[PDB]
Amino acid sequence: MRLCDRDIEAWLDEGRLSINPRPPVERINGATVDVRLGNKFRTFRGHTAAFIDLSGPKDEVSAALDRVMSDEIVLDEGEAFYLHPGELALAVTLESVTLPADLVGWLDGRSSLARLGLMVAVTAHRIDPGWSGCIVLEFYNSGKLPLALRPGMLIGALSFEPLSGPAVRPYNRR
Amino acid sequence: MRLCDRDIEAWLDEGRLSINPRPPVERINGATVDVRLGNKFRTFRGHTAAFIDLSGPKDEVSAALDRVMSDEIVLDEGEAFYLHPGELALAVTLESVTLPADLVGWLDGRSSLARLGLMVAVTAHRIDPGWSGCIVLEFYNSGKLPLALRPGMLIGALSFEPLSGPAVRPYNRR
Amino acid sequence: MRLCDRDIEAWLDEGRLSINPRPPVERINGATVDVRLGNKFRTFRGHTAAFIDLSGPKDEVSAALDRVMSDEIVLDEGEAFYLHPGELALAVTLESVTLPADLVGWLDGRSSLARLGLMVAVTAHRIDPGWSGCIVLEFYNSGKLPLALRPGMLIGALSFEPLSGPAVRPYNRR
Ligand SMILES: Nc1ccn([C@H]2C[C@H](O)[C@@H](COP(=O)(O)OP(=O)(O)O)O2)c(=O)n1
Ligand SMILES: Nc1ccn([C@H]2C[C@H](O)[C@@H](COP(=O)(O)OP(=O)(O)O)O2)c(=O)n1
Ligand SMILES: Nc1ccn([C@H]2C[C@H](O)[C@@H](COP(=O)(O)OP(=O)(O)O)O2)c(=O)n1
Ligand SMILES: [Mg+2]
Ligand SMILES: [Mg+2]
Ligand SMILES: [Mg+2]
Ligand SMILES: [Mg+2]
Ligand SMILES: [Mg+2]
Ligand SMILES: [Mg+2]
Repeated sequence: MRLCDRDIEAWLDEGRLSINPRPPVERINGATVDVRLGNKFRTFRGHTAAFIDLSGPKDEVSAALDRVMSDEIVLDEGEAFYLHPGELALAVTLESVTLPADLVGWLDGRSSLARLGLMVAVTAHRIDPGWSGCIVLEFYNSGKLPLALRPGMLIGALSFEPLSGPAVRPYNRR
Repeated sequence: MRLCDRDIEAWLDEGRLSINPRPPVERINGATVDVRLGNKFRTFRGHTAAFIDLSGPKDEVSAALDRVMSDEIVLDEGEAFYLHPGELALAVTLESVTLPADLVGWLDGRSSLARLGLMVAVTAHRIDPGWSGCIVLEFYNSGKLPLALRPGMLIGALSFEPLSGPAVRPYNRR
Repeated sequence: MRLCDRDIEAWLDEGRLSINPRPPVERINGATVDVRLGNKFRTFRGHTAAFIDLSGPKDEVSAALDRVMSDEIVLDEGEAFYLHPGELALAVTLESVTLPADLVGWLDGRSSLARLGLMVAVTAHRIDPGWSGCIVLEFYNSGKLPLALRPGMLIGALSFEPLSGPAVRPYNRR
């Protein structure tokens, strides 16, 4: 059952849901909180590696993630990151988000951007009970033209769903 | 908490959820209402523009949407729209949908079509409290062959989730 | 309203949700049950067909699915399936899943894999009330390198949502 805008505001006020920085009324509507584009980007540089083995522990999958992804790319004031057709890029939300053990988050991308080819998780839109941090984003340009993204733009929408009870093993405790 | 088929039928009957035209019992099952393909299509013609700037207000993002997308394409009786591999196309549901301030919709594409490469929102599957209208669809052909789509085919599935309370700023009031 | 880990464990214990084989505590966390990669794969071989017509009954859409998809591919011990950039492949979960008429499932892919290009449903992540069986998976490699998948790896995450009441026409009864 999704929280409506007014109840998102309630859970924020009680300190049971945290979002930093806290988005104003303008960005809390219906059943979502708008989220923004951060300033840390990553792209592929595949030439060092033949493939990526996706089986095997987090450490292998994370070691791989860094052997083939570029250095962090931080954009100045003004600057846009251009995501070219058929490219997969990694980014991050501006907002940090902390969920309690009895809420689950869902990130939607924006539909108006999807229509121009911007694909955002997509595969895993779930923010877990106990998640605390920025949300890592994967973009895919499914469109015909390059898409310019600037830090601070609206990039997605969080909605929040109470669980049937507080989770015994939330993200933070494992 | 999703409405089951019987309760979708209830909310339709009370006039608290509206779907036009109203789908018969055949198309209301489990926790979804089947939706159909409309008859308004759009494709990319990128050659006029170098890129699309996705930051900046709706009007810019919508101005862009029309500078680079084709004219509306309306298909006769018989006719199919062929969505070619790697193409992003825009379409619309046959059904209009109106949600009240205390329901949120989710559009799924059909799994049997996804298996042949048909990707449908995907990024933003959320229909908001207060949404009233057709649902704009983005298709992406992730497969190897062209996919023929005909107006009237089943194209997706709506499910409906009550909010924790009626939303203070639903879509219609902003 | 999603079941938390403890309540997923409850519904499993009561025999109201079934997952075979039953995943241990390690794979039931927050609001999800981890699911694994099975051992039945399929790829496209498009050269026999010009297109696929996606309108027309299940039997046509399923006839098509077999005229253009390869034979079942079963991988030995050791073996990896390599999903190459821009390829759409079909697979299956290791676990069989049975839902009752008053629960709906959602499959997420894993975010750490999505970041390396692994796209999993994506378009239809919904497991219906009354669904009983393996879950068919479509993968898409949106990344730059090939991705190696091995049977038994974690491939996704199931979450479960009670309906507003038991569904009158669940999947099994139609
Ligand atoms: N695939 C979709 C998804 C949403 N919509 C509709 C339904 C929603 O109430 C609105 C807003 O969706 P969303 O917030 O993701 O779009 P914006 O880019 O913020 O305008 O558009 C649609 O027409 N087609
Ligand atoms: N990725 C998926 C999604 C759904 N399924 C299963 C689970 C659901 O109960 C059914 C129906 O899903 P869906 O309505 O989207 O598929 P259809 O094209 O209408 O047959 O198939 C699956 O095997 N793999
Ligand atoms: N697009 C996303 C999705 C999830 N996350 C966060 C939120 C979740 O609590 C975690 C776990 O997501 P998930 O189980 O799909 O990822 P793993 O591959 O299992 O580590 O990561 C994210 O940063 N970006
Ligand atoms: Mg919005
Ligand atoms: Mg998602
Ligand atoms: Mg269906
Ligand atoms: Mg979606
Ligand atoms: Mg996980
Ligand atoms: Mg999905």
